[PDB]
Amino acid sequence: EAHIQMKAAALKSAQSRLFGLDGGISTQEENTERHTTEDVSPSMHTLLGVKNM
Amino acid sequence: EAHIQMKAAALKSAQSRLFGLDGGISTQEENTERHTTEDVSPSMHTLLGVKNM
Repeated sequence: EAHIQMKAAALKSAQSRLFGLDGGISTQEENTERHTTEDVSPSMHTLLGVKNM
Repeated sequence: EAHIQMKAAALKSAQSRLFGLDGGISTQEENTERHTTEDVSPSMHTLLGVKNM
């Protein structure tokens, strides 16, 4: 009885977690898009439908 | 995908020309006109209707 009470008092209410933080860090997608000197910006190739006035 | 992006970036917007400068250089007409000692000038034969005063 003493050992059981000691074990119960030591363990308390310790929740058991089956997993931790996943090791897969990359949550985005690889950017396979090309970059060329013809681009108007590092994020865009052309401004196709844009109309100035 | 990597090969397609590489090809697209390398080709860019290269316009394809079906023709180059034409090899036919002579754009004028052959001068079949004669030249004679009777001519008043290398470019003219007579001054027919010219009236002096």
